[PDB]
Amino acid sequence: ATPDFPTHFPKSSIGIENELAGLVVAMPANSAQKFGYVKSAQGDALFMLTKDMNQGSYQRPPSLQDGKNYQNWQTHTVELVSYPCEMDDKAAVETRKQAMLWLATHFTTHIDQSNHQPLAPIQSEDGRFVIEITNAKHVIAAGNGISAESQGQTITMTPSGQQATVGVAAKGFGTSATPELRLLESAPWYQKSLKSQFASLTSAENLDDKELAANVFAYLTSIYLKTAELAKKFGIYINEWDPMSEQITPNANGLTDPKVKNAWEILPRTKPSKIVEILSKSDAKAVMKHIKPQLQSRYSESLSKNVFQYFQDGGEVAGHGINNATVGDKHSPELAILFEFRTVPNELQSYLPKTE
Ligand SMILES: Nc1ncnc2c1ncn2[C@@H]1O[C@H](COP(=O)(O)OP(=O)(O)NP(=O)(O)O)[C@@H](O)[C@H]1O
Ligand SMILES: [Mg+2]
Ligand SMILES: [Mg+2]
Repeated sequence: ATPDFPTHFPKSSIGIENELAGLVVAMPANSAQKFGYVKSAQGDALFMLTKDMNQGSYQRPPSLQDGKNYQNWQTHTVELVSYPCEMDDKAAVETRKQAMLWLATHFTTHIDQSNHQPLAPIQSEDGRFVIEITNAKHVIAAGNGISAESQGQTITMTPSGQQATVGVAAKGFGTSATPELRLLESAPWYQKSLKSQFASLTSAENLDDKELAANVFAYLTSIYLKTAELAKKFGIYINEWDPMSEQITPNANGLTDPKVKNAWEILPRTKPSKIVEILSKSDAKAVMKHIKPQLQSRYSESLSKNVFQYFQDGGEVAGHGINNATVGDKHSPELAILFEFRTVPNELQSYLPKTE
């Protein structure tokens, strides 16, 4: 079994995703995404081996007929998904990049001498890295996995196949305290002006934590307003809101549609309703009550009510979120909120392995 990601980090955390070029993985239909992982010889889990983009049904080449059953098997691209580490942990970041580059060289040899065969759980020649296979019911094949033989491909990685995910303490968003927080706050959807706006609205209110309430208000309002902008731009059905009722032609297959995810640029990966927990019951009520007019002064009543209710009932920005991640003290953990960089910016390029 592939170990689950660790959920707790002392400070800000980072994970990476790297889709490989030059090969496919073929597996039975409806298989689990994870088929293995690479760890250090010391035992530290570095990254998972996963199936990513469905490339069609797998057809075992006739010249490689082995009496085995490959019925209903599907071909997918391979994506290497790191186990998160601390953003300032240089050795952990570097070991992940080196282990990914080593595995690409190991894949290059595998498609040359063992094409259309599963990856074997081996140790690297230098003893640094160990492959563990959690699903033996798979094969690795060069190119698109149609031909028995490769085109002598070198297994590679590129910025177009790369993402980075940053986790920070939820209470930090809007404080601009660290370079990571400042990079996240530069997200085009984030409206820092909403912080001072909340303060003006709540002068007569005796709030338990005014600065924290203002930060949460700005973060949530920015997400709710951006969701409404995207639902209108792409014609997305949100709860009971019908884009066709506002003469908008549906133009995406929901919130999880890759082009909708790309429009966020810095994609929230945590369920928005979780942040309410960092506030007192009273402060959370004051924040929530003030969001509704922000939507209603910009969007129709129906779109405003549907976006508000969707996120209130625990709606996700773009499918299954990372909602159990924590930061700070291990004994008294605080909520961490995660963000996916759809395109890795210059500031995070050093966290990604480069073939060249
Ligand atoms: N606590 C954390 N802090 C920072 N990054 C994290 C943390 N937990 C997970 N990540 C990273 O966030 C990403 C998680 O993506 P994941 O949750 O596996 O979704 P997925 O199902 O693989 N995506 P998909 O391709 O749509 O199926 C990886 O880059 C992880 O390394
Ligand atoms: Mg992934
Ligand atoms: Mg991604």
